Amino acid sequence: VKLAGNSSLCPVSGWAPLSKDNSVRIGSKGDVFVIREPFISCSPLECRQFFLTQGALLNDRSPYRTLMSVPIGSVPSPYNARFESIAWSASACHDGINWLTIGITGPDSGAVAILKYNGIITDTIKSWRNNILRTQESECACVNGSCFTIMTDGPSDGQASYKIFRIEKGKIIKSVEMKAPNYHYEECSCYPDSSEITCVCRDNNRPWVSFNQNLEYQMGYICSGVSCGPVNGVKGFSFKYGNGVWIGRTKSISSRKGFEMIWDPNGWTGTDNKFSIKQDIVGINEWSGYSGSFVMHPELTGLDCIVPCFWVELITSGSSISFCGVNSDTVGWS
Amino acid sequence: VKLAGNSSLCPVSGWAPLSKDNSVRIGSKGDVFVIREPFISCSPLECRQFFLTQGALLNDRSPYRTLMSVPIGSVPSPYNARFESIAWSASACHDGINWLTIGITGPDSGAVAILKYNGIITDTIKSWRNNILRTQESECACVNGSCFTIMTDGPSDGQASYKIFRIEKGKIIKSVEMKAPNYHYEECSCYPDSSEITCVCRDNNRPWVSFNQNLEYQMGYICSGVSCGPVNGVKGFSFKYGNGVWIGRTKSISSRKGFEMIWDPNGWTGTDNKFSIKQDIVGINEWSGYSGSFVMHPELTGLDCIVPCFWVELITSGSSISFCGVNSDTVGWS
Amino acid sequence: VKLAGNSSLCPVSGWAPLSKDNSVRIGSKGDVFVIREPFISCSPLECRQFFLTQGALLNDRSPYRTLMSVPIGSVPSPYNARFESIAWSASACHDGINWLTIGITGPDSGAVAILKYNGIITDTIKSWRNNILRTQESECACVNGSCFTIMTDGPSDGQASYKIFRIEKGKIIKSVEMKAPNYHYEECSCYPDSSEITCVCRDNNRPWVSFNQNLEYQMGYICSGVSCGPVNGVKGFSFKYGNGVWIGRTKSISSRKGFEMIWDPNGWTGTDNKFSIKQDIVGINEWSGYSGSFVMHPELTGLDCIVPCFWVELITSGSSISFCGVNSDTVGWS
Amino acid sequence: VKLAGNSSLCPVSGWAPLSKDNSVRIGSKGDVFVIREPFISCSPLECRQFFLTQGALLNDRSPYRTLMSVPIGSVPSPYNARFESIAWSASACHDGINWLTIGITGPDSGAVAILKYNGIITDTIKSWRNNILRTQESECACVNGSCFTIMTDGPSDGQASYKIFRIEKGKIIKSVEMKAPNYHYEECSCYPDSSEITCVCRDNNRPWVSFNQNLEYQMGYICSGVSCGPVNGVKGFSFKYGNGVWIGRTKSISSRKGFEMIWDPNGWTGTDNKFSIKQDIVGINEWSGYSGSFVMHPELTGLDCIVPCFWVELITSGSSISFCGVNSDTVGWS
Ligand SMILES: *[C@@H]1O[C@H](CO)[C@@H](O)[C@H](O)[C@H]1NC(C)=O
Ligand SMILES: *[C@@H]1O[C@H](CO)[C@@H](O)[C@H](O)[C@H]1NC(C)=O
Ligand SMILES: *[C@@H]1O[C@H](CO)[C@@H](O)[C@H](O)[C@H]1NC(C)=O
Ligand SMILES: *[C@@H]1O[C@H](CO)[C@@H](O)[C@H](O)[C@H]1NC(C)=O
Ligand SMILES: *[C@@H]1O[C@H](CO)[C@@H](O)[C@H](O)[C@H]1NC(C)=O
Ligand SMILES: *[C@@H]1O[C@H](CO)[C@@H](O)[C@H](O)[C@H]1NC(C)=O
Ligand SMILES: *[C@@H]1O[C@H](CO)[C@@H](O)[C@H](O)[C@H]1NC(C)=O
Ligand SMILES: *[C@@H]1O[C@H](CO)[C@@H](O)[C@H](O)[C@H]1NC(C)=O
Repeated sequence: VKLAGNSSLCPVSGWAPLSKDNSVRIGSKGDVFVIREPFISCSPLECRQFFLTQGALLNDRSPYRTLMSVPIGSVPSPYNARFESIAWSASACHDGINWLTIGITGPDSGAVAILKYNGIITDTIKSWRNNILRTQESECACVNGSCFTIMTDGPSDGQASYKIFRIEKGKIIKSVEMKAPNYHYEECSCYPDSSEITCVCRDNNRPWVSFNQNLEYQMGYICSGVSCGPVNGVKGFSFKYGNGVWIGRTKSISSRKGFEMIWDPNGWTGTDNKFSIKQDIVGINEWSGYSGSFVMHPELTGLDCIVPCFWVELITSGSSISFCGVNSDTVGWS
Repeated sequence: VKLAGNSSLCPVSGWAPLSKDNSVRIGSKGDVFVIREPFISCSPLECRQFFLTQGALLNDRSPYRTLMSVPIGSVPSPYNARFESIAWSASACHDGINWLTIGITGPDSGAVAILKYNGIITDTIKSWRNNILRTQESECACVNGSCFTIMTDGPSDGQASYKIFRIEKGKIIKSVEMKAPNYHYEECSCYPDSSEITCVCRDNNRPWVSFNQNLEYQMGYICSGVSCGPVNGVKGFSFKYGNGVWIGRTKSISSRKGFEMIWDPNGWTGTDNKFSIKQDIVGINEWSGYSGSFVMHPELTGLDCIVPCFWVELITSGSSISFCGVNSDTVGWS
Repeated sequence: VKLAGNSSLCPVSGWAPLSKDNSVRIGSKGDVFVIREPFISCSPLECRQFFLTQGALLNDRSPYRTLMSVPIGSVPSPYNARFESIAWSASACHDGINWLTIGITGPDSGAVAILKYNGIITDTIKSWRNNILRTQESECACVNGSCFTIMTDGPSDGQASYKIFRIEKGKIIKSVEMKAPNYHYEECSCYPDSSEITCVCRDNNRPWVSFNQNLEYQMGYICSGVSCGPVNGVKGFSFKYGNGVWIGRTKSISSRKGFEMIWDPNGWTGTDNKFSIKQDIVGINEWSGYSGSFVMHPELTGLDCIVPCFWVELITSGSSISFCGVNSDTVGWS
Repeated sequence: VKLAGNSSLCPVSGWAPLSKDNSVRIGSKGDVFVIREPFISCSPLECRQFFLTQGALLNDRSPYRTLMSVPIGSVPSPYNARFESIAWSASACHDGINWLTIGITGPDSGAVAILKYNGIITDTIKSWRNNILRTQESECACVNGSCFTIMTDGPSDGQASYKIFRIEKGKIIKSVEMKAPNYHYEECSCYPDSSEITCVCRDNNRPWVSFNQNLEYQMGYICSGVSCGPVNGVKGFSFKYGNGVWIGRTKSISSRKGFEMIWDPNGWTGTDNKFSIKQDIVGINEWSGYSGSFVMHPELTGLDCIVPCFWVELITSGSSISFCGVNSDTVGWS
């Protein structure tokens, strides 16, 4: 059954915990992979943790980096992981029928993204600008059988070319080049919402792009003080609810420490720095890191809306915690 | 197919052995988890052993405690366990369609129980009295699609608030607060019987509560000398057969050593100390520990009644043995 | 689909190799169980190797001995084995619907055989003569939904009571006590043949018993010089083809070394020591050990007859090799 | 659903990467098999890596060599491998219903190939010339329910007898002896193409044989300078596209180093040394080794043609990389 993704995003009052690997304690004696850049994606039946490896075990870009996956919450061991693809940069999602994965491998000056569908190579995209072809490093968004992704090529400290793609069963059917001067969109975190795709990216405040299934797009910055224009970096995410926005961020402004969720009822379009709700995901005394979003579709949840969820990488990579939104009572987590 | 649980409990003449992990011998060289608070629950297809971990392996409350599970009798290893939830206290059962799990995580003065259904967060209950929100640590009882649980909040040496809940597909639909002065109901072991729920709890003799699907309840103590009112502690269980009762207990009165089953034909309502049958589960020369009950429904057994079963934790935790009732000839086990 | 077992046994011209574990080399570094008394049994879908353990790993009667199993040819490791039952003596077979297992546990002077069906305890048999209740240590034979087994109780150096049982879905429905003075039937290896059960046992030459589904029985010795009456020991097997017999045996008469199959066209009823075909399974320079038979039913093979197969334990236990009959060209194995 | 294999071979413009085990880094600490002679074959649902073992783990002809398999890309560990057969030489393929495997075991002067179908022994072929019976060491080709293989018996430095077989459900139904003086066909790599079988073998330039389903055959050498007659060795492969040929080879002429694919539009029938496309699979500074082909049928890919793929063994054996053809843009791999 093909995923629809016509349903609006579910409203939430707070976030509750979903999963925690506990890999570092297990790998001190047992056999556990040293993982990097993990992300979570969900199918109609199960949620899984995808990660890039180097082939190294704990307590032991390159041609040897591969993409592997395990059931959410399981230890990423050589005896439980399922191979997906070869890549030093990768993304993945499910279209309701099978897994779609995208993996970039090859030369820095000639990288090729190999598109696989259900384990079979179906298509490839070659580096247009010949400068580190790279992708989302997160879940790709599927609406109506077709999946969408954002890919970049060029410099991480200047202006590089961006393209938005529409993929059907592993094939690229429609692509556009964005006209977005002075914008920087790396490591985009995307989710479906009422048949549209909304993405919040890393400006190396947060830029966003949104688009329809014909790849028509609009852009700007999240206006919230937590300018509607631009004001290094870390991957992150934000959810749009009308004019309100949920912004995930660290607690430190000089280091990647702590993590909190802030609800700003007018932050999408307003520039004020007022907010109503602040919940705590990670204490300021603990290291956090990169974060991103993923969703649980109605086909999986049994609900009439799309449930937003997110993950935080606790820094290679040591652990990956994740949370999902609820409309019931939840407390701050240290 | 939704579990019914209208069928009376099966009569038994004695108990026969079902399972034994043998984890300590295997973990001296291999990779085995250090487990705590195990319990057994059964679905229509399989029985599984649930346990709480700390993430530590053998021969190597907290934010890192998780609930995991393995097929009954298997070694609880990092390579075979299936993640369930995050909790320092937890319970679980199957409604005939999917798994329902309840897991309490967060602050001692602000704990939240996260209710999951088929891996998806569906609801949450927040600490009403702000004092160590805690649950059954056993199998929850499902009658007619809906599952029942007993949860407490307050002091373990005084009077705390109790609530009885009815959960449908992960949602709390009906709850009541018990009016039970001078009663103490911790770590309740519950089973379905003829559409009713019967629970025998820890008074820190044995108190019990029983209730219908509208959460109307009655209570008292097991009268058996093995008072109908009250006379520290350990989790345990007891089965009701009209006025007769099967009581599980240790052999020592000063220590948790040995284990025996005693059948008292008039013990539910009578105060005499006479019994007819005594079987031996654990020798007095061996350590025993916490115990509890679980059931095997007709949908699993092919029978016209519910088969009672129980487990004993052999003390963190080293091993978990279990037995089921039979009406055939069985001998004493040392 | 219930197994029929009406089909005669398949004729063979020689034996070809099926499986070999190679566990000793793998367990010198990895995690492998120390196994004892293995045997092979087949379901309509797969063949599996059953074994008894002590819970010990390599290169590290009792209450701790359990029955476990792995897919045929796989290493018997703690991470791949599936629990079956608790026993210091056990047998198993498949009825076409589920697994039936029989496991004897408890006191030497009060042993109970616990009958399980599809993981559920269904019945028990208690020691009639109170002397080491013990079973076949092989595959049990299923004809027409019902499975048959032979169990003994008493001395291994004198006369003990034997019983033949018919089990349906885990329940004992029909049993008989054999009147067999001066016969000794331990560790019987049984197979179905044209709706009848034929068993060749250990006399501690080879005695046999055969019976129908109403448990009517006949007995005698295999007459072959390789007397029709009696002439310590080892478990073994033999196949009946009219008046001809295939006898498995070691090559040494003073030690358990070597293994060969001998085809004697008139050996079932004749006392001569002439044979036509001798194939070699194990060289005389190698240790062999206990052996037994199992079968592959039409529901598994797609054939119109029952294919005979056998296994040899290479001596606790180090390795288990197995072979199946063919009508094509096969050579001697050293 | 029986595989058809009537569809022509898919045209390609270049090769993209599919899989890479990364076993050497994982086995330095964990439990990984020392593998030899790997090959890849695909079923309608999944692709798998088959290999021969000795039973030895990393960092620890014979009667102990077995054939085992794991999902493509997974580490070949004792805890994930699935047993197939006993052999010091073997081949395998899928007919659309089940797995067909062929395994040669026994004496150098009396070897027998045991044919298994779905785990059951169905037939055997005995050494006609009594000189190291040996097979393809690759995927066997299935067209229309029936599978084809090429087997040899005799000297590796002179003239030996060859036979072509047609196998249906594990049975040999049709075989022919080739009349091919001065030809040498060892370790043949075969693929289906438009209902015909085409094989390119090792001459210890490349000889080929092709045949129909009635086992009528034609032969010659690949004419390309990269003579139509003959001009030690290594296993390899080549794909035929009309008069054009894709030839895989190493970069060194004195050692097994590097790997490249060359497209010669007239190389099947022409003797010129001109080519149009050269892609790089392995750098000349890296060791390569044996290579071979396998295919992905329409039943697996969803396409209207057969997709060619190949593997390279990186030298016992350390790693196995594989690639599939695409018609999209792909770059050279170092
Ligand atoms: C969304 O799609 C489903 C499936 O086609 C349809 O039943 C439903 O009416 C649509 N509308 C929404 C937003 O639920
Ligand atoms: C969804 O896909 C179907 C099948 O291609 C198409 O007919 C339908 O119009 C699509 N809907 C949208 C929103 O594009
Ligand atoms: C119990 O429920 C089943 C299923 O609805 C029904 O067939 C049966 O009559 C009921 N009564 C009992 C106690 O068996
Ligand atoms: C069982 O559930 C069904 C469906 O909700 C309901 O109609 C029925 O009355 C329930 N029976 C009981 C015992 O509540
Ligand atoms: C055996 O049983 C099968 C299934 O009932 C039947 O079709 C067949 O005729 C019987 N006879 C034999 C010996 O094949
Ligand atoms: C086989 O079992 C069926 C069902 O019980 C019975 O009707 C039939 O007569 C049995 N046949 C034999 C050989 O007993
Ligand atoms: C190949 O076989 C399929 C299945 O029988 C058939 O539909 C098709 O027309 C045939 N022709 C080709 C070459 O596609
Ligand atoms: C394919 O097999 C079927 C069934 O045996 C047969 O009828 C058909 O003629 C075969 N086709 C070819 C190409 O041999």
